[PDB]
Amino acid sequence: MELSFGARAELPRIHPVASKLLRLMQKKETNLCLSADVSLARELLQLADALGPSICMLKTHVDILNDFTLDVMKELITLAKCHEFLIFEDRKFADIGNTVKKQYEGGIFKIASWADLVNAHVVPGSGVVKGLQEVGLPLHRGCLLIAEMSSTGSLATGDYTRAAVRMAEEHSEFVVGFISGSRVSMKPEFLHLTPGVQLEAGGDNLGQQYNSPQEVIGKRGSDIIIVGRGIISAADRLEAAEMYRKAAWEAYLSRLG
Amino acid sequence: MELSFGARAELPRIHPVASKLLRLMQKKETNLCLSADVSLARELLQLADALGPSICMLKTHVDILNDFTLDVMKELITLAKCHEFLIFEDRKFADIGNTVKKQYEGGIFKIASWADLVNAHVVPGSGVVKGLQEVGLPLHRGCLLIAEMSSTGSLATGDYTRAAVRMAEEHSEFVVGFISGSRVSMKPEFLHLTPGVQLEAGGDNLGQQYNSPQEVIGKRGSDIIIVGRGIISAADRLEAAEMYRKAAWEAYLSRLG
Ligand SMILES: Cc1cn([C@@H]2O[C@H](COP(=O)(O)O)[C@@H](O)[C@H]2O)c(=O)[nH]c1=O
Ligand SMILES: Cc1cn([C@@H]2O[C@H](COP(=O)(O)O)[C@@H](O)[C@H]2O)c(=O)[nH]c1=O
Repeated sequence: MELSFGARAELPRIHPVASKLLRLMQKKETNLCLSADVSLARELLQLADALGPSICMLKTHVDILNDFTLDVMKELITLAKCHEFLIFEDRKFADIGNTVKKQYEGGIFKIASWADLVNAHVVPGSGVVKGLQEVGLPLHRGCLLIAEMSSTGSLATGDYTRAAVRMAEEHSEFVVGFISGSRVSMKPEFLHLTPGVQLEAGGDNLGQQYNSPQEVIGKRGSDIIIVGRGIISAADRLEAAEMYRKAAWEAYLSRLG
Repeated sequence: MELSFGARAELPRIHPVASKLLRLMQKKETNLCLSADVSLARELLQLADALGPSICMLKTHVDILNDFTLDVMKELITLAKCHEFLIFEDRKFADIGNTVKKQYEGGIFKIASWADLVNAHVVPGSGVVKGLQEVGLPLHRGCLLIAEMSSTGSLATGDYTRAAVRMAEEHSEFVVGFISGSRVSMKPEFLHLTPGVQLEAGGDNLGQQYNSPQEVIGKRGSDIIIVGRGIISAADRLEAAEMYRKAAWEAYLSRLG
């Protein structure tokens, strides 16, 4: 029983953040997350504004913005609200709960104040999620757990991936899904977001491996494609994003019937 | 069979950063790394100045500083040079090489400009090291790989730990050791730093587990203890740091003979 994004948004155990995401994916016909790996706030905001209508999510690495300020993130929130997409900071929290709680709430980035979604590696055990969730629950935030990775030599396989799935299931009041290369949970309440995506076959020179939208959404059963250089390196980033959106969207439609 | 810190600093394959660290550990009779998990730059610099004589290393989480600026790291360097300790930013790089390279050099933190040491998780595969190396080698830096973690439910065990050791030994131009709970490499050129250390048994309420300096250095074979709250929460932080220094140092001496 493969359900549309809109119906999954109505599932009994759905987290509010995931429901909001799934509703806008259905409304806008996009399951594309732009990975805005840029070093200038001006470029980040110009990309968010021009590509907002094409994306369900904008993934940030605020630690590579040379001119980060909280005012930049306020402007980004305004665009996310205007164009209707979630903001996902790819922070990869990956330490004991006492530390990650401080990294999520505090410091100069104050990630919890502007990020709808964050992610975490599961290697430290569930305390990483327990620490994050203390901050995220009053703020109605959600978290994605990295169950699989797209890079060569990834150790996020086998029992490690199963441990991520179990951890997500155990913390479903905060964890809304996974970073993975394929469907890893059979529960339709969880989102699957897949990086390592490009239209053409290949990789990079530092261990990144790419698969196509049709492969990851259609055959591997993921929900959302995360695309950075496949868009950001094009001259016309809008046309590139539209190519990726149509690819991922039609791949999703094909598995409904 | 076991070599003093001073003799390890002279080994043919020793990395310069490890050598520099080992030499100052011997000179100052300290194998204590202070974990300065604080929210204010003022507190970071006051602790570095007051406790610098007692430590071989100061471990930072710059992303928890509410008022981070590069001028704070310039002042920290001056203290590190004066008191002779290394600066270890506990960044936990943990993604594909192309991303971590930018995170290490760029953004607001400019970590490579001031951190003698950083660490990385090995879950992405060796690309995480290859990316960091492109920034750290020109800047004469070292990196620690997280082979084991101190937290309940850690997945950094078994084959994962072995994969970390192999990764380190194959990138010895840049990787100088590990975050681990024990000796994980038999090569004396590599340093073992162990967090989760307190004098008394216990843990915290978010999955941290503690072992004593004598257990970690003496029976488990590690080189350096990383201590945060055990010192920072003490009324007399200098006396606490001295207690941890003497404990770890004597356990190291005992192991030698
Ligand atoms: C957890 C995870 C994250 N990213 C992130 O996804 C984006 C992929 O970008 P690109 O499409 O340019 O390779 C980058 O921001 C990267 O750090 C991956 O590529 N793979 C992963 O397994
Ligand atoms: C990789 C790793 C890091 N830290 C860090 O070591 C310090 C431990 O501090 P405390 O002594 O306050 O528990 C913290 O900064 C924490 O994030 C651990 O505790 N355990 C780990 O496995």
